[PDB]
Amino acid sequence: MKVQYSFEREFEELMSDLLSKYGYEMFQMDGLGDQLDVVKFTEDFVRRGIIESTIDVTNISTYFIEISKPHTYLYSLYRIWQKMKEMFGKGVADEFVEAQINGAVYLHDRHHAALMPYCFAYTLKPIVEKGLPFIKTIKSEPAKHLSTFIQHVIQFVMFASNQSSGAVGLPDFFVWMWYFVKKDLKEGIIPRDKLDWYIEQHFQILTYSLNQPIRTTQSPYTNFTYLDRNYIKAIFEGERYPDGSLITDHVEDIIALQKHYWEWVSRERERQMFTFPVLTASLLYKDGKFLDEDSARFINKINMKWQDTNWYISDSIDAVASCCEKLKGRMNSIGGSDLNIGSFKVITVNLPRIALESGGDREKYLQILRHRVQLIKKALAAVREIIKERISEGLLPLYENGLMLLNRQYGTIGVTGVWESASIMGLTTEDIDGLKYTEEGEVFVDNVLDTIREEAEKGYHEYGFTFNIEQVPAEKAAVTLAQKDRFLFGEKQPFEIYSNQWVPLMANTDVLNRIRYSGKWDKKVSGGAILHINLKTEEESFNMVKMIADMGVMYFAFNTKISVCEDGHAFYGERCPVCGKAKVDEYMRIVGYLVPVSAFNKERREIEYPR
Amino acid sequence: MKVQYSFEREFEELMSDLLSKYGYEMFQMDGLGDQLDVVKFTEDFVRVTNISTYFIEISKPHTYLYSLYRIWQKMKEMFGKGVADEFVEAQINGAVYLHDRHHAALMPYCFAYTLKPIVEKGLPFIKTIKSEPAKHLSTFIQHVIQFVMFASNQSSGAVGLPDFFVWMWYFVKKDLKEGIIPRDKLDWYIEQHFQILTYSLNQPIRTTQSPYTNFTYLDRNYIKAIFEGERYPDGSLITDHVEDIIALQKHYWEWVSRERERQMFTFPVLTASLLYKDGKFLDEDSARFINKINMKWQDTNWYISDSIDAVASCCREKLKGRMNSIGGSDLNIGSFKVITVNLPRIALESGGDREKYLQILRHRVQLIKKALAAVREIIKERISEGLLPLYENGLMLLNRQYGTIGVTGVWESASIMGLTTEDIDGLKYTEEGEVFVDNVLDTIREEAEKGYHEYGFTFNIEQVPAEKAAVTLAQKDRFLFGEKQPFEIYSNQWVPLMANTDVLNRIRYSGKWDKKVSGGAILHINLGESFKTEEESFNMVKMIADMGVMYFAFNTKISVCEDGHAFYGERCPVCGKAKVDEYMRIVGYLVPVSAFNKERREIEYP
Ligand SMILES: [Zn+2]
Ligand SMILES: [Zn+2]
Repeated sequence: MKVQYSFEREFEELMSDLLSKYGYEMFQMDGLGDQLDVVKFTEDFVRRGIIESTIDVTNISTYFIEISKPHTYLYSLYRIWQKMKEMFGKGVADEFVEAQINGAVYLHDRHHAALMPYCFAYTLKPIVEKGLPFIKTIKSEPAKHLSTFIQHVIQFVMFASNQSSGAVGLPDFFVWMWYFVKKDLKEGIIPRDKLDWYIEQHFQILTYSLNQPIRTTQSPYTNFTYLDRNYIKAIFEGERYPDGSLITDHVEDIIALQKHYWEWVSRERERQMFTFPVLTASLLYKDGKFLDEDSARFINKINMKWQDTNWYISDSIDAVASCCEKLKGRMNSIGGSDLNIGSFKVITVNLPRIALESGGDREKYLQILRHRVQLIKKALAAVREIIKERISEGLLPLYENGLMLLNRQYGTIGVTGVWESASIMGLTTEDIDGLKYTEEGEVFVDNVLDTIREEAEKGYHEYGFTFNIEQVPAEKAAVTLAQKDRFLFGEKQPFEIYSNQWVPLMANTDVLNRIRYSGKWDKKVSGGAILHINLKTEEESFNMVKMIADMGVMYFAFNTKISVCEDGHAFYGERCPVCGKAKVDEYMRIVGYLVPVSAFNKERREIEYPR
Repeated sequence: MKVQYSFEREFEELMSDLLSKYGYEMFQMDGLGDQLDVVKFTEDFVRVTNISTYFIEISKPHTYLYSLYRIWQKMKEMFGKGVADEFVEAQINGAVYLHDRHHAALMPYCFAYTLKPIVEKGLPFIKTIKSEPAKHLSTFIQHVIQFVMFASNQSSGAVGLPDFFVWMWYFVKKDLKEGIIPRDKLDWYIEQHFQILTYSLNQPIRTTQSPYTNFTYLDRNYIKAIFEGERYPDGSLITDHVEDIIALQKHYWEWVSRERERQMFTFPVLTASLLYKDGKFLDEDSARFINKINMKWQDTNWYISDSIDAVASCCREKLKGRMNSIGGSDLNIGSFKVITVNLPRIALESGGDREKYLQILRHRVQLIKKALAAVREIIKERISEGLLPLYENGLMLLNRQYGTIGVTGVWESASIMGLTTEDIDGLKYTEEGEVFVDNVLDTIREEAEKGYHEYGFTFNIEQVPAEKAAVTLAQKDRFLFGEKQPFEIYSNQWVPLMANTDVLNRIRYSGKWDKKVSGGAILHINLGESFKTEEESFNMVKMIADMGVMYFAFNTKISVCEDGHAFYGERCPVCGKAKVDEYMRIVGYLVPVSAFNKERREIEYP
């Protein structure tokens, strides 16, 4: 049966031509093949469970999310083409569509691309002050008590996760939670002899709610930040609680509450392992010292158990000063995005493609790169115009209620496969300290990133909004791009998956090289990357941390292999110390946050070896 | 651009034939026209609602199309191609109405749950984390909210919680014992949790509509009968705490009546279930209580029953127990799917010939039973595929779910047949009309009862609320029969809500016919004037119960201001601002009329 979708003739001509040029397998690999066939999709979907049971469970709620993704992707691609045609001409639009489809670029959350924005790290201030104004079918009063505050936070997170594609960050959670803890303590709502119990009960309610998905089999991606004293002071200078008291008058209370959570979390994993919220600590570090060494030592000590917190290092708080037109502030897809910073969309450049296209010619490579990045900037501009259209149509209330801020969102140019690009270029080698870039290779990466940065900087004056760069997690992109490239270039592309760190996670190389590379290149993407290392004592750990910080790494973590039994208890080894049963899975940091390897491998294998 | 959906050739041929027979406008009216064009749909939608609604609405035509196809396949497997084809034609042309059709081959309709499994096991249907059973009130409430939200995405209709207060009391008492509640703030603490729960159930996180939930005030008899032998987690006997549970239920009803002044809201829909026999309430205290509290907003529905036999020892093979789409469904009773017969269509097909009407009716209900059987088989397949964990974890029980034969437009049907009139006490059925309605209902009853031995499961009947069906079936019939179908909308009450007729006629008809559909109906009466005293209200209630009416309510017109306060008149006593809308019970639960009529005129005049 033939169902008609109504497109402009030129777009249909474009899609037909692209089909003739590239073949159905490209469209299939892009997600615009048999996936569009509702019957095939459904029939395949309803029997995934048997296969899962045979090889290794999803429920019906996943069906209703997934069925339409190909269709809303097709729509999004079309609308982006339209807007780009409007803004820059048909040539550019056609070029973009071709690049997206053939895999020269990777449009992130493409099924959402013309409908809602990517991500944001929120301040809860408007939640505390206004309640839930974005829910228009009932007027909700602002929270007066801790329980109602926790409720509102949970509800906000769930609401926001359906108005955006990516992370819901809450860097100032504990700032606002403290207020209600103290308020309820004062009014005798909380019996004093039950204070810590009351706090931990609310930690538990929130944390578990953020790991208990109602729809689909995955919770929304959330982040918590341990704000050091420097950050609390800089961010909340001048700000007051709803009782009129100064927030900066309560730095110690906030630090103490944050500390309580990090301790409670470390304890709780032995009862039940969980992913969210992803934990980052934001520390100001200058001239060989932490400016809040108490907090740094705390994070250092507490991390010894699970290494479940990511280290954010900065040398300045200028970018966040008095925060509560050129945009500054860190944007990172994994964690550590500064308060009131986000990205409305990421479009990634496939660097290995350029390697294959260039045939080892670095000058040609850089020309191609520049052009590609300019194209991406144009697409990001179109997307932004589309989001503004959606805001105007009353479809995105988070913008209307001052929670998501469009002028505080970057347009992001992503990169993936730096290593693989260099390798195809012939600019990598193995010496005594393991796998590494050749000198010429380091220079090449320098050039790639400096070029991208140059263009990103030009973008502000070109388009009116700020661009950033990120080495994206690319859980799916890293497979699909490599697949498209293999389909196009064959044996010349020998990699099954492209990398998302400057040197591959599982590379046989010296830690010092990794650290050095991140030290060189993290600043070029303004901290839009992560160094996480698979692996002494507390002071040895601290010395390592200081060392890594001195070397200029902006965001990093150490990885352990966290065993879990069938009952969910976290431990190390093959034997569970709580229940006595055997390890059956592990949690690890694979792209920057802690996940079960089994879920990761299910996902990877099912997008890498389909049908 | 053309996008191929891969159907069996016989189905493609069928659908092409039906398109040739009925026209693109019939398909348009059915939701299988331009709605399938993603681009058109998207650009239409995009010009209250937010983006989360888009992602729900976009796929509905497509998953309806799939569900129709899959049901066709199953019916063909079970009954042959002919029967399958017949059902598809009947669904597309409006002779029948498959409810929640976008979900119909994917997940079941509704259930009234016990929270016992939640109290004892936690959230076992959420399998990516292991959740300990709640030890305390805050976590119990959390778990209840989470369960409601999870369940609302595994089913199409109501999530009933008739025994909520039975289980909430345990945790109240427990936290009070262990020093978590400071005595002096006991009622504040209870009410905080009433607030968190209630508001959560009226604050949509996705769409502009909350899940449909129900609460039931269980009288002492139902509490005793349902929970005989059952224990709380401390080993104490539930029936040892009847008075504490009653007090907690009373506390909630009093709290909600008071809260509406601060902010109006719809959910949970409130029902009071009372045992009434030989002219008296067996728990008169509860009766007088509900009667008293209803005086302000009339926000509670009266469920009246003459026996607790159906619910006896329910905690602890023809299915018995009340099923109702609005409220009052008995604990651990549900329906996996409703398919409604368009009675007006039969009237129009019959030409006024009642025997022909009855032959057609019987045939069509038989077809409906076949379709229900096929849907049930599909649900079983979904359970086997691991897709519906509420069945796996014993919250939803397939052998406690009816297949439902719905009816709508009884009145309009009788009207077209020439069987209604008007005299001094208003619009009404003639004698022949009443006999006719008896015959219709009795035919459906006969077939429902045959169903059990025919298909291995139990069938029920409901006069469905038909919020959209009542419009669309009338539109399809209008399209097919023109001036012969004079009604804009079919009725969901034995005599239409806005018909000018004596109240005694309504009560009498409900008295005659509620029993024939085993309580699968509602009588709700727009109030001329408010009741002048409690005793009067109570006399009216008792009189309604004496006549055999099984589920009923009185409607007030509740004003709201722009800030959401509930009151009466034109000016807000709270903030002084002007009335901007009204809450009323239109199909049986309290909603804003603005949204209802928006929704209605939308489907009436696209
Ligand atoms: Zn264990
Ligand atoms: Zn008011």
